[PDB]
Amino acid sequence: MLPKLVITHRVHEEILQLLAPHCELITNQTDSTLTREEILRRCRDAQAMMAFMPDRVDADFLQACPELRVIGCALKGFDNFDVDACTARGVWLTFVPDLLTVPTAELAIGLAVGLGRHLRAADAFVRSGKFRGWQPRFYGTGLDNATVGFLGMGAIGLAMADRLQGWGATLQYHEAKALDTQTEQRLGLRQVACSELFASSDFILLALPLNADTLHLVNAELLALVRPGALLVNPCRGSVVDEAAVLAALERGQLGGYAADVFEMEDWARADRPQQIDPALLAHPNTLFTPHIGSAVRAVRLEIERCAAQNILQALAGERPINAVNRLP
Amino acid sequence: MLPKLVITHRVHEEILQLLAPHCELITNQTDSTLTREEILRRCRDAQAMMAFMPDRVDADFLQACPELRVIGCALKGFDNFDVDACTARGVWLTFVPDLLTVPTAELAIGLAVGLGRHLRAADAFVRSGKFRGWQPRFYGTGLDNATVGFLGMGAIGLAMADRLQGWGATLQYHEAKALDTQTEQRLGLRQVACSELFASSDFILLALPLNADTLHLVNAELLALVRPGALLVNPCRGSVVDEAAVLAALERGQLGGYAADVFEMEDWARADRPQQIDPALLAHPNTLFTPHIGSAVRAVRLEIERCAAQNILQALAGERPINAVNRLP
Ligand SMILES: NC(=O)c1ccc[n+]([C@@H]2O[C@H](COP(=O)([O-])OP(=O)(O)OC[C@H]3O[C@@H](n4cnc5c(N)ncnc54)[C@H](O)[C@@H]3O)[C@@H](O)[C@H]2O)c1
Ligand SMILES: NC(=O)c1ccc[n+]([C@@H]2O[C@H](COP(=O)([O-])OP(=O)(O)OC[C@H]3O[C@@H](n4cnc5c(N)ncnc54)[C@H](O)[C@@H]3O)[C@@H](O)[C@H]2O)c1
Ligand SMILES: O=S([O-])[O-]
Ligand SMILES: O=S([O-])[O-]
Repeated sequence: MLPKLVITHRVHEEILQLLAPHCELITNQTDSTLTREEILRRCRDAQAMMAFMPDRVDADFLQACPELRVIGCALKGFDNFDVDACTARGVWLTFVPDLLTVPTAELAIGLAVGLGRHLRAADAFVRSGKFRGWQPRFYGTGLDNATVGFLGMGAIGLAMADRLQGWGATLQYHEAKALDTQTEQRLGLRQVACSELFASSDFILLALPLNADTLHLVNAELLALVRPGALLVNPCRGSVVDEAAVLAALERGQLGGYAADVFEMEDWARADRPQQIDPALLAHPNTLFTPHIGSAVRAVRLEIERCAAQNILQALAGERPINAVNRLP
Repeated sequence: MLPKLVITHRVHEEILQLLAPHCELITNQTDSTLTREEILRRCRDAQAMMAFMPDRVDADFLQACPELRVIGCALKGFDNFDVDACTARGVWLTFVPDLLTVPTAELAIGLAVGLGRHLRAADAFVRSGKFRGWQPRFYGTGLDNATVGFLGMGAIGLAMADRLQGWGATLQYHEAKALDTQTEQRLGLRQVACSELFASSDFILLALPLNADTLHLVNAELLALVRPGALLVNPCRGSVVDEAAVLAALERGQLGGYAADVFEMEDWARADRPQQIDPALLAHPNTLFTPHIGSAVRAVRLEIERCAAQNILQALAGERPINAVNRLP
């Protein structure tokens, strides 16, 4: 027989045909996400698992599945997966380090432009059949001669920076880990204090992970700093901002706009998460939203799927998985 | 008696204070487009006019306004203004050659991202309140590794090519007047014929003016060459494309999407234009629209208005306007 691989969400059939001659598969080829108890059942005696953004794994889980050996995750942010427990149980935990970067970088830029140029309303105005030609309205904010501040300058921060090269903006960032001079210089990046980043940027592009330090980093106090009218764009994790503090900053018109691909309600790790995005936030005019689609480009998705599956075949064939997050003897 | 200046749309208070010493102002300080009869009535004894997108000037307009010395257009595309009739009447026609370029290029790239990533629908999905966490949906097209084809490579075509430099795309173009070798090279642009452009680009961005030769240049036959799912972005003029053929191509699924800032119904000089945007186009899910807001950036609008004024003032003082479109004795 063969090792038992659970796959919690739908993948390309091509991936199944590469995984089949080495594993028996317990798939879920739908557009629906299966309940927490249902998954544990499926994994009970599974050796391998392919996990995705809705999946949530703690100490309890791992204990229910003692035949497990590898969780192959098809994502960058593993904040919903307890790596420490995985390590202590001899369980591999792999991620996808690079492939999510660019498609997310592209979307983030689009959201900056769309937010700045009032695109949701503009398009709604055209579709309302009342367009009778140009009128002096929808006056928005462009990138040319603006200060773009980045918070975090890892993969996505850098990818965004590369993409804003010919846009005539002034590029600054705040890192927890500074770059060398060759890169700062060659991207025209200028490092600043966090407070300073907020009080001076017209655009604020977030590119940091969710962890102990980053939860609600963007608070009521740091939002009191921004230039009245600045635009906040969040393509990383919801909980790095306080959405309630953001709503208020919007309502008093200190914050010119908020855009986001991610939300607090997605972050199952901290039980105290909001159960929804605030109706008042969704109803706000100065917003642009997408439903965690940063990596939803179909050629990439296939490559992401392929990578996560290779990690699994590597782990199961005995070997060390090229993209393992943790270390194992 | 100071020379009479008619301004057809609302301008910044600062431009009025700029002109008011030199001439008497007949203003339209409302958000509204006036009737042609009202414009004719106001301009009948005017020495100058500041024109905008909704304005159209032919020989009949000029015959009825014999005192006109200058028409200062606050725009780039002067297709609605009969240049030759102006010349023959000894009226200066001026435009704004560079200020509209960058905000329109920014918007065009925003339209390309937004269309490729189903942004309108994605946002409507999040506002609906149905978002419960990642699903493998709203799958779309990215720029990385796509072939982006440019029809025209003048001001806006070049500002878009500059702005796509860090984006991992393969750039091609067709022109009536080719770039020099060194500009092409720097930007990584390949020069192709028009049918090849249409046959082999995943994104097609229009950057040409409207004239006799470009009227419905993007017609049924040319569209019949695209790769199934090709995306088309029009930031230039509506009537360079046939909107009926575009719609037919969307409906059969050969064109993957159409995004536009401009529409055939705006091209006033065309007597046979559609009067509205076809409701079936406005209903099509694979679309993204803006109400001619290409230069609707706050700081820039002021600058555009100022360029037209300066041109108006130069002509009224007997000079050749810096940005004259024509040449008078
Ligand atoms: N929307 C999407 O589809 C999508 C896709 C990929 C990743 N993401 C999210 O975005 C996050 C960023 O991804 P990435 O590839 O850039 O991660 P990365 O690990 O390459 O870089 C994150 C950077 O943030 C920096 N950082 C940490 N704390 C900081 C602080 N207080 N101030 C400034 N910088 C700080 C780190 O030094 C690190 O280099 C991911 O962890 C994930 O949560 C979202
Ligand atoms: N959406 C907006 O708000 C907005 C703003 C500014 C301009 N525009 C429109 O876009 C047009 C182009 O803008 P620009 O500033 O780039 O103009 P431009 O005059 O600098 O460049 C247009 C280019 O198109 C080329 N061209 C002409 N016929 C061609 C053909 N058959 N094939 C390929 N190329 C051809 C010309 O050689 C020229 O280089 C303007 O004429 C105007 O109508 C729209
Ligand atoms: O890490 S991402 O897939 O949110
Ligand atoms: O030249 S136009 O499109 O304002």
